[PDB]
Amino acid sequence: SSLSRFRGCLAGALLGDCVGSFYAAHDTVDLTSVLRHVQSLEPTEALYYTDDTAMARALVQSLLAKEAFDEVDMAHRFAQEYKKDPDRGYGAGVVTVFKKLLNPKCRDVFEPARAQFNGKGSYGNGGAMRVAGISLAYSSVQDVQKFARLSAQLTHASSLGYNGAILQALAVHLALQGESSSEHFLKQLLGHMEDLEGDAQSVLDARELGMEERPYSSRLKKIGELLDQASVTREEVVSELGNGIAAFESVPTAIYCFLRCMEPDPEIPSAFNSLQRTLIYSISLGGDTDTIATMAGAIAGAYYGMDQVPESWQQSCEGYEETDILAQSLHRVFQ
Ligand SMILES: NC(=O)c1ccc[n+]([C@H]2O[C@H](COP(=O)([O-])OP(=O)(O)OC[C@H]3O[C@@H](n4cnc5c(N)ncnc54)[C@H](O)[C@@H]3O)[C@@H](O)[C@H]2O)c1
Ligand SMILES: [Mg+2]
Ligand SMILES: [Mg+2]
Repeated sequence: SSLSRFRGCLAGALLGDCVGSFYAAHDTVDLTSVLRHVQSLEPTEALYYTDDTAMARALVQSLLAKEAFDEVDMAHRFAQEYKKDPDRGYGAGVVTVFKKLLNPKCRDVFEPARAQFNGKGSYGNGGAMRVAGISLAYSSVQDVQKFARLSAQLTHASSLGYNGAILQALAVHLALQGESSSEHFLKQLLGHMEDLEGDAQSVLDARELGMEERPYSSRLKKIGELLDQASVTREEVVSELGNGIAAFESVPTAIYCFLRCMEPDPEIPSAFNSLQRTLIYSISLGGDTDTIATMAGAIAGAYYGMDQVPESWQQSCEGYEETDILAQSLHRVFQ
């Protein structure tokens, strides 16, 4: 059901953040060691969430409070959540946005993000790490892109930053539509990114800024190559897609993890379901594990639904009940 997919999406995102952060802090990022310690996930709420979930919650609470996108409300919810708990693991640059939004003199909630990094904007993955709720609030693809972009621009004004958020939101949107081949899923995403990155003002800006042409489209094409490739190794995935804090080096990677893990992996025991396998695999890539896993888990959770959210894993996660209530509320309000 759509309710099951809404609940699965937000639970999967929470699992990716909580389980990913557990392994990141224990310096356990290779597959054998992840599998060795799955018992630590208790197969009380022992796994803390990070800034990924803190911002995801604030984004969803803003949409529910206004039953619409309100940039002032959402920006203030982000800044107030930072002020309440600044120690969740926020990016070093984005804290400047929050501090500016907390200034009473601030008159334009989008200006701080535009001023980041000498006026070029952040390219980090923070706009995408929190975006899944957009695709629960907005069922139409045009609205998904519109509000993924706007919500990301509150902190991430560069096209790499906000187009990464759009791509992640589109992947969650597509996953909510149910069963698909990997090929069809990837082709749909590629078609949307080609439209967005082929736009005249966009490819001109990529020219004057020295960037490469159609960056996300190129990486989605690389994903299709990897999905057809024999004996793909972690080193090839990381070398070709990245595992970094930049949206460009993490959003495609998360999507690859979802697509690859739609099929069994001989290196991951078959006792794990498809959502679990996706999370385990994503964490084994290392790098920015909490954000790659939160994004892969949001897509996988929307796709597989609550039936694949293991109670023992879910109940180990800080705030899993509030996360589930928010998912059900989004369904009641917007569906
Ligand atoms: N293991 C990790 O990498 C790790 C662990 C905890 C938290 N984080 C945090 O870092 C990631 C990104 O967060 P965010 O995008 O909200 O924070 P952000 O401050 O907007 O960007 C994060 C970092 O990327 C760099 N950066 C981004 N844009 C530019 C630019 N235009 N020029 C030069 N450098 C730039 C810079 O080092 C900045 O601090 C998230 O995963 C967040 O959780 C990362
Ligand atoms: Mg984090
Ligand atoms: Mg992170």
